[PDB]
Amino acid sequence: LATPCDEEACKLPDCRCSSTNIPGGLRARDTPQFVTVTFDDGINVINIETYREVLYGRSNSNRCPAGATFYVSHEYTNYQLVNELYNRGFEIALHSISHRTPQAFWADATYQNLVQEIGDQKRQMAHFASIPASAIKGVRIPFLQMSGNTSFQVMADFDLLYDCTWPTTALTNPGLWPYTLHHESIQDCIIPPCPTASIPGPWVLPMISWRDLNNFPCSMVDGCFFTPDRTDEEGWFKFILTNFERHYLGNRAPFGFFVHEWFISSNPAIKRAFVRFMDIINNLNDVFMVNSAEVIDWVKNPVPIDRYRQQQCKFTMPSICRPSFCGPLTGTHNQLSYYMTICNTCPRNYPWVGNPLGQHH
Ligand SMILES: *[C@@H]1O[C@H](CO)[C@@H](O[C@@H]2O[C@H](CO)[C@@H](O)[C@H](O)[C@H]2NC(C)=O)[C@H](O)[C@H]1NC(C)=O
Ligand SMILES: [Zn+2]
Repeated sequence: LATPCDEEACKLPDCRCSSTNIPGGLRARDTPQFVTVTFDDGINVINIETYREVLYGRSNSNRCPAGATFYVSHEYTNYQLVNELYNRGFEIALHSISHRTPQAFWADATYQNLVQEIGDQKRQMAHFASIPASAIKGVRIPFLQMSGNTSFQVMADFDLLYDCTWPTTALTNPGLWPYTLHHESIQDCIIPPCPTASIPGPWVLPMISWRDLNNFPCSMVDGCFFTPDRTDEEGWFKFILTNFERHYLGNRAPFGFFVHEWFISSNPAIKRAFVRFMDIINNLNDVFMVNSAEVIDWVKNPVPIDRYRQQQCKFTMPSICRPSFCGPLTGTHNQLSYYMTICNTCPRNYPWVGNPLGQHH
């Protein structure tokens, strides 16, 4: 059971307490503003068109490729398209093998449940997308449903670096910065149960809630209730930038744009506001559209804007896809049949929970 923070024991780069103070003792105006654009759930031939259109070719003002985090769930994911996203410099993260309903399952999952749903997905993902296992570091639990200590224990066991499942509404201005779980967390638990054990090793990357038009909090853009009309491009542009300014003109805590792709392609006016927002921050000299792992990397060794701008761009190790089209595949638990596009040789059976590489019978 974790104790309150021993500000003398908890030291970078290995340990940090839950706090709204800027890492490294930096002043806000010397602190880079990070933006983490993220997309949940399965990668397929439809939503990849949105990702190519609004993300490809972008760069930050330091000429590094602008990043984004894909919390990928396994079912109906085209792993050749995952490989493509990885090779354009975007981060591939875990969102479970099954994404199974109901949400209540994830609140209670056993250690073994999350080993098989998340821990095993790391090698599943590296295998079928043919990307370095070391590049897989992030976790978002389905339905934003925390699992107490359990998910963080699994992360420690499988060298996953950070979780981005845990929103805050009380700690948004000044915003709560990432922290480790060596000690007790001050973060509010909107979606219980939250971890209270001392679990050294993984990081919490809080989802700092947005504020909607009536000041109600929302964790994801497509979860905001009081919102401009879907056809009102200018209203959505002002809505996005107002939430962004709360960070940029505040303590500069990482600003999230957490969405499902459906919300972007279903609403062309929102997509246009979204594109304009990205165009603006790509032209700002102290704002950076990055992968979520790069936020943890900065918190671990915080540097002022001027030195951050001198750091080398992320290194994206190229990894070729040798594509295979596989099927019909079936599983022992699945009842369904499947076809798959992967960057490896075809498995004998459908990869699933308890058989993550489709290898066994
Ligand atoms: C997570 O780990 C902590 C630390 O072991 C667990 O803490 C227990 O919490 C209950 C109250 O819910 C206390 O009655 C126990 O005494 C605590 N144990 C210890 C050793 O202090 C916690 O229950 C675990 N599970 C969850 C879901 O948080
Ligand atoms: Zn999801």
